[PDB]
Amino acid sequence: STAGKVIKCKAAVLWEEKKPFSIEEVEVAPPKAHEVRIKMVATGICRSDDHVVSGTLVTPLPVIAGHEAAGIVESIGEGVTTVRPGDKVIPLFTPQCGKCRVCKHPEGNFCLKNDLSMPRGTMQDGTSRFTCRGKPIHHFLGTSTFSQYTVVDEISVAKIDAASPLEKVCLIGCGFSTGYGSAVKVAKVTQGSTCAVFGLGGVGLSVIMGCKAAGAARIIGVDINKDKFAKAKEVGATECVNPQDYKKPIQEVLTEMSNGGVDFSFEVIGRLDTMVTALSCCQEAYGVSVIVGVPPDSQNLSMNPMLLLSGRTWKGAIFGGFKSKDSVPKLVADFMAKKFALDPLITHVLPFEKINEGFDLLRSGESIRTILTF
Amino acid sequence: STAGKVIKCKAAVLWEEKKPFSIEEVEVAPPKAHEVRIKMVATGICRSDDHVVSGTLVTPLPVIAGHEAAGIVESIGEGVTTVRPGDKVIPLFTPQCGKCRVCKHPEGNFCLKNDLSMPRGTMQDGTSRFTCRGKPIHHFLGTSTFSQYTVVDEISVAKIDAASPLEKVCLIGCGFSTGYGSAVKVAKVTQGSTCAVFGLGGVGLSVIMGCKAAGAARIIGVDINKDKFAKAKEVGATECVNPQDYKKPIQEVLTEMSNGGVDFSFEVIGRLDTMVTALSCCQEAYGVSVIVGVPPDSQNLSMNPMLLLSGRTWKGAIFGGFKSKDSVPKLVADFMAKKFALDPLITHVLPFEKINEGFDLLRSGESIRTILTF
Ligand SMILES: c1ccc(-c2ccccn2)nc1
Ligand SMILES: c1ccc(-c2ccccn2)nc1
Ligand SMILES: [Zn+2]
Ligand SMILES: [Zn+2]
Ligand SMILES: [Zn+2]
Ligand SMILES: [Zn+2]
Repeated sequence: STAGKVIKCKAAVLWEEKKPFSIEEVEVAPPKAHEVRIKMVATGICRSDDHVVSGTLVTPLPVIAGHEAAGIVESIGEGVTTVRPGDKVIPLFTPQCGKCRVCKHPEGNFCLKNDLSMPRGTMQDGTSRFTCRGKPIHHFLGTSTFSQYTVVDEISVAKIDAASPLEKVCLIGCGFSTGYGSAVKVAKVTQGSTCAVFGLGGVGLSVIMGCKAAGAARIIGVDINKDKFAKAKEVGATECVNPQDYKKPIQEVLTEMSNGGVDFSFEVIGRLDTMVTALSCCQEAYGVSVIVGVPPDSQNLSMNPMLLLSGRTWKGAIFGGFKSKDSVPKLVADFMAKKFALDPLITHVLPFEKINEGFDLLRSGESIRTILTF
Repeated sequence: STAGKVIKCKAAVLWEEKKPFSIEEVEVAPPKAHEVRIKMVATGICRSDDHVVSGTLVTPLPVIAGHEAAGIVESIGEGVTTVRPGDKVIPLFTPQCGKCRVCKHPEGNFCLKNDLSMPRGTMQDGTSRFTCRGKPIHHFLGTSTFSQYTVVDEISVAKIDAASPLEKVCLIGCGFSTGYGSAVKVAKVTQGSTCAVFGLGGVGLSVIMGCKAAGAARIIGVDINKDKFAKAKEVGATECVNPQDYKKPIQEVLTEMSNGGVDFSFEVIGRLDTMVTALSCCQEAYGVSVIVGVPPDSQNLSMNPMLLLSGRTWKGAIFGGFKSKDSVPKLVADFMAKKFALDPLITHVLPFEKINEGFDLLRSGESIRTILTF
């Protein structure tokens, strides 16, 4: 009934850097071949969406940002085979074309069809489905979820359980999957292991959850904010450490605590000093450190390569290591089968029109995750 | 007949830093409990032995250095079960006590009984078996192979094929195993893969050999010295690249050459810039870079953590990843079963008394490996 026609709707457009989002009436073109138009039901606010505002995640402006979300398919273009009008879906900010050597690779997930490396802010065909009073508006990571309606390429969407609570499983579009995958997939945490998690916001809590699912015996939470500790223990942390309580460097504290270094450490805050710290506190011979967050305006870090020469392994990933379209549905299936709870991560829920408020909660540190509802 | 008594023999003592070795008459005490006295048959000259001379590998002086070697057991102390008078043996500069959590760990090989981390320059019991005119002389890495005779702890020795040519299989004590393991064990090079090897001295040639054994489809040799290229191709390299031939940075050249990055890269030269280069030239999503050499007087390197956030894996090891006592005999068995040739690495052979000459060949770059014969 709206199929094949322009939809007039509201979206949160960022017209310029360092400005609040403007709720604007926009037009959303019908989906072309192999494109999918989605009515949004919920979208989380992620740190990476704010990097667009700060200018640190360089991408074309004006933009409709947002990339952690869920909704319902409104319609499909020619040749779409993987979703149908009515399906519950999660947009995939990391695509899975299934053809490139990354998608072919049994370990790789950073599909070369991504728009993160060298952002164009378009659909795969190099155009935009968005206008604001006839002006073109750029897409973001092929998702653009801060809109009542969006069009994504088929390679950027996954069909999920028709019975999922979208207001919750939207977290699987970024924050949860990223954390949880870091443990379960990238690091491959083993049973009886000792883990250390640097940063206890939403993505850190999700690492803790993955470490617990993997059967870690000790999960050491590390953050300078004490108030973060209760929820960390509530989701699986055995102990919590505030570095400001100590007179010695924190990697020494953690090495002592773990009788000569942890099995797996995770940097989830995105700071250069804590990255090196995290690597050092893991056991010199067989320790693994995983880099989860970054600052997209990153300087270089400075590290001593002897930390690696003893036998350490240092690594990062995007989207928790997960091949996106393959994994998103099983993660929802797991939630549905109650293998893990998402409610501990949701601290604030706001209507979409109060997006700017939600970003204030994010910028201030007062929320773990704000979910916006359409 | 010498069992249980002091042996008077010659050794190459370094009395002070930055000095030539002095061939001195020394006394070698009989082995105590769980110690093994070995008559040396051959010893290679390694870059790490020279780091002792430069003062960059800090270890107590005066010292008898050397750690890549083979010989014949002269006698055994009380309770030695793993070798017997007459056995052909390789001293293990990385021990395998078999008890510590590293030796227990299915991936780790840097046994915590090592004397590399915080060198004491003793036997495990904290004493020395060496005197020079009654002055005590320090051990080195529990091996001290620049001596006609040495005493090692049982955890620092492995019994090998009674039919091995010791003049060749001595390379398995460091240089070969380190290179070969880096490919086969640490990186786990896969079939059809594209590999890049930065540095084509002895340890680099050994990486090439491991990559070929693993079934790599492309092995790209990288060195600034053209003269090194023939022997690289002779042992398995498909192509060779001199960065001085190019007008653009070498990681760009290698990324282009490999259609968007190599599967596995290896830094074998020990330079901070080439370490970062090596990591960058591997494929962003599933690339692995392995650090093989170091400079023990190392500054920090400077790198951008975004290189890891895409999906790269960065790692180092000691002794090629190999659990030493477990692996040394099978590596000799493999040589004996002709699964790989060691003669391509041996460019110079000298009597032990011309040790200083051999180090000159090493310092100058004129040899790939000098073997000293007793
Ligand atoms: C934690 C860490 C990273 C990211 C991320 C990176 C790129 C694009 C979008 N989100 N999100 C949460
Ligand atoms: C290549 C790279 C490293 C080493 C090494 C390191 C520590 C002690 C001894 N040898 N040898 C050859
Ligand atoms: Zn792909
Ligand atoms: Zn995100
Ligand atoms: Zn051990
Ligand atoms: Zn060596």
